[PDB]
Amino acid sequence: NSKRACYREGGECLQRCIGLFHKIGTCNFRFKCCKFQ
Repeated sequence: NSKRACYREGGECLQRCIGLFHKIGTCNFRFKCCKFQ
């Protein structure tokens, strides 16, 4: 699928995801999907 559910991935929603946090997609609204490692 072109897009995936960020909720199923269990990522975090940040208002200003920084480079340190990789971006997987976007959140529900006013938030982006990123992952911390």
